[PDB]
Amino acid sequence: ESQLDLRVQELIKLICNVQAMEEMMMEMKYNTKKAPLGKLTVAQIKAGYQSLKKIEDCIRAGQHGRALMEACNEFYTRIPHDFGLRTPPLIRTQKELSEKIQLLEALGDIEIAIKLVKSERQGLEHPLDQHYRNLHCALRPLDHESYEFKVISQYLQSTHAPTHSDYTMTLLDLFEVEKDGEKEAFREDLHNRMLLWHGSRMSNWVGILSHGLRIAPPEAPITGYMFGKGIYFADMSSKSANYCFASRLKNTGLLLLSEVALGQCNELLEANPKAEGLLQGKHSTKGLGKMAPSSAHFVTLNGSTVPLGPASDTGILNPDGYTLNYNEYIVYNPNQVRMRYLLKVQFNFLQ
Ligand SMILES: CCC(CC)N1CCN(C(=O)c2cc(Cn3c(=O)[nH]c(=O)c4ccccc43)ccc2F)CC1=O
Repeated sequence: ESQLDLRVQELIKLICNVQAMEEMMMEMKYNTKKAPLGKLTVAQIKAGYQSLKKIEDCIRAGQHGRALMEACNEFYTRIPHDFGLRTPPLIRTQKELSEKIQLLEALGDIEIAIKLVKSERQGLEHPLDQHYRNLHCALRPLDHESYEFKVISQYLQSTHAPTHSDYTMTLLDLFEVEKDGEKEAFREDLHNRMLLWHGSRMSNWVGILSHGLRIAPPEAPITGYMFGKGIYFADMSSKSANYCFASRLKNTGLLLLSEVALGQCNELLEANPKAEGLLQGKHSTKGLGKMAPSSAHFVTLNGSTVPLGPASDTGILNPDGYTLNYNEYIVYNPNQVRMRYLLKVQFNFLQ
């Protein structure tokens, strides 16, 4: 009938596509036929998180053996995987837990997406306008010659990590973001307000937009989060772009630039999942990397420090294989976040 800007319809179309959701889950080896995503419940997702913590309990307590296999057997029962020919493998490292956490994470935002897309069937509203309404989050496109588009494009290209050399990033569209209740709840008076990157999977963008960026649930095992249950940001565009998991086939992603009020940072050299306890007054955790932009080449876009620049070495040591190659910012309270811009990104793979 009558809708909205053609670039926003293309955004709503991309993120409300459940067919692509049904595929991303099979690439994570989730049996979508045994448990259709339509009949997804927060109770089953909670139950899977609990079983992951059970699995963690056996790992951290050295109780391998059967107690581990009994927990994986429970998790694999309530969260149906599809490896086809072989027995589903055990989960014996934090990498496997942190991978199952993403499955559950994505499986959570798919519940939110299907719930939202299954909402009002109003005859006086084109379907892409109902979804946009149920999002409760403004998405207004910016001119390609606008002040914001120019600095954000430089932010993307100037902070593409040298070690992420398999793709190039091309800004297809820039939307201004405003989630209802985010400005009014923001710690707008805290210092070190920075425009940082965050990237996630496609299925999660109805979640992050309608519900904001969120603290991990209580039922999740804390060993899957290298710095605690917080909202993770990067100052390197490609570091967040990697987390979009853009495919050679599906080479489109969404990057989010948010205002992050960090305040005083509790800078850590090596990951520590109990990092929130080490705050003790400080307002954020800064994962120190060996390569990052420099304070000289920074600018300020509409109130916030934009960490521009080519980026170089930081002098950061702790001789150990977990020396972050690039910096990592964590906040443990959604009030320190204000979603501000959204980028439609085209990944041009080079291999
Ligand atoms: C519970 C709801 C779901 C909804 C999707 N969720 C997930 C948790 N979460 C995070 O921020 C989070 C992200 C990562 C990985 N990581 C990423 O993915 N993108 C990035 O740019 C990024 C940049 C630097 C470092 C890590 C990054 C790890 C742990 C986290 F806690 C907020 C949230 O709301």
